Amino acid sequence: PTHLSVDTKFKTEGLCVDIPGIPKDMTYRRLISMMGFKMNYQVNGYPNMFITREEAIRHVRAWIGFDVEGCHGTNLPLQLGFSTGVNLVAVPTPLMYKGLPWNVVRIKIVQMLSDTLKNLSDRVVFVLWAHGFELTSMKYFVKIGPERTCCLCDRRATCFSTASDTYACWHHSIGFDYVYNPFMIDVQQWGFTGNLQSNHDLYCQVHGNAHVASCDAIMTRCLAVHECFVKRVDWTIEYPIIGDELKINAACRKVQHMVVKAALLADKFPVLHDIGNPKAIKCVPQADVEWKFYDAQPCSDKAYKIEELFYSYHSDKFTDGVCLFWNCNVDRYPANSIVCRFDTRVLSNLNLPGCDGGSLYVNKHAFHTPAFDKSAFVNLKQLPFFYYSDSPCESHGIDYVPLKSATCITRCNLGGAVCRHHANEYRLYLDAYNMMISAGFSLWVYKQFDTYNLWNTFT
Ligand SMILES: C[C@@]1(NC(=O)C2CC2)CCS(=O)(=O)C1
Ligand SMILES: [Zn+2]
Ligand SMILES: [Zn+2]
Ligand SMILES: [Zn+2]
Repeated sequence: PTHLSVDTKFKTEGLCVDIPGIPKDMTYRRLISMMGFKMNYQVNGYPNMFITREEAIRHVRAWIGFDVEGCHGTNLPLQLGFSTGVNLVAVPTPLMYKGLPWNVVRIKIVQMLSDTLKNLSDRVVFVLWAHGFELTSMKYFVKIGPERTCCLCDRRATCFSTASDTYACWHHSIGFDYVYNPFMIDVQQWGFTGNLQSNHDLYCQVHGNAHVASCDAIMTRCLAVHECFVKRVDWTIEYPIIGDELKINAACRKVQHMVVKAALLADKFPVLHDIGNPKAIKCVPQADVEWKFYDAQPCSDKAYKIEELFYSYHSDKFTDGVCLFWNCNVDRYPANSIVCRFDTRVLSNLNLPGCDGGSLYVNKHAFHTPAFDKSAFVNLKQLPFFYYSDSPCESHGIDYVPLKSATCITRCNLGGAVCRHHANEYRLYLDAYNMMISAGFSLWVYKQFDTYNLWNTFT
């Protein structure tokens, strides 16, 4: 059992207002046929247009909410809405486009999906709250058949062109008119009571209902993300490398070691309370400090309340020394903290839109993160960039321009002239730092933190 059997039953109650008389007894095999598609007993990689919840979770980067609302059915214009915010009007003859025939609408759909998905996934998964019109509109822009490869590269084909009779992936589909072998899932099959809005609004207040198809498309995908990444969590699912994952993760480790080491050297805290990932390792193994760990898994719904993490009777005295919250999202950090907090508003191919202001950050594993909130940092200040090193000044073993910087905290810079080794290491660190910030991470520190206290750690 890897794919969804076409012989699986499909509940049709949600479809009977657009499709009156629809049989209660229905399989995906009969539904696909009713949608105007012929599967021809083909064992060529595409067993079903519909996929399981587990297959959908593995392809969350491909998710595109899709809704169709009757503007006035083959006789009336249809409003096609996508979770990208696009509304297209198709005539049978928050962006809102005027009514156009299907032969031009389908070209826009291919362009939109290709621009949205080329850097995210090798496919598309239409996320539906199926009522009928969305399923019966698919024949006007979708073509199915055996799994194919792109005409210009090795990637799987996602588009088809009637002008050239060729197939393309999302990167090579300019001018293509059909979506080829898309996938889809109907959220209504998961067992819900009530309409889309009532279920969506239970968990999210950030997506309103402006009564347009793209609003329903957005709410549908948001509800699906809530069910699959908020109420249910699975950190055993791996996701392919699509960007700077490895550089970002390595940069995160370098910056954490740098910041914690310098905070310990500058303020000499006798104890450090490391709150977060139960599999955390000491980021500064040589530090003298008493290192105490507290287990908290990544919160995917609401940020942890500091009163629940710290209180109910451990060192007990979290007020002693410093608290390290490295990606441990809390409502309000104590004043004696070192914090790394992911900013959910960041635009990147790793960061997908999420539920109730939160975002779905996908880097090796999927992590739904509660909405970024500036008020969590009221007791702290932004951590300024700096590079600190106590290593000997020695080159060992890429051409040079001498480094001049007030933030290169080294013996050579104290002495008046940055050495080649510390200049190379400073530039590498600055690159790793900028990589982590641009990925969406934000750094915060206790107000007394001052890099001026680091200069006397070389004597
Ligand atoms: C003829 C069919 N396809 C087309 O319309 C091609 C794009 C022109 C109908 C739906 S199918 O089952 O994919 C075969
Ligand atoms: Zn290609
Ligand atoms: Zn929502
Ligand atoms: Zn040096």
